[PDB]
Amino acid sequence: SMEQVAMELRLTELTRLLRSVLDQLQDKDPARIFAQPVSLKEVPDYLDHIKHPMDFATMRKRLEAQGYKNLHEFEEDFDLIIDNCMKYNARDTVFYRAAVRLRDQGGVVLRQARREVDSIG
Repeated sequence: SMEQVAMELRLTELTRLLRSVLDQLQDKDPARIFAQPVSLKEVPDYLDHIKHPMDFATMRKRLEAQGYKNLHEFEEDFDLIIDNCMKYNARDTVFYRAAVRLRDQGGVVLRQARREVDSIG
């Protein structure tokens, strides 16, 4: 149907916007602490601590399959990246501190992304 096609075009356009948001968020992590999944070879107990792991590579895979239906879904995944790190790692670690900086800096980007997703429908 033409309606299905139109809905597909909206999903595609959202996907393009989310790809730029994701690039911008990832630049706020120049150390690449959140680039890849936590390794179960190197943190074998990780899943006893953290139930829903998340990282930028896993977000990127989801995005390229047009797997985010809306910005809320994408923000949930970004928040897991930050929130997992701040529970697993102590306050006085380079990891926790990197999460805090990513949160603070990413908040700016997400604030305007919310306006762009509303604005352009």
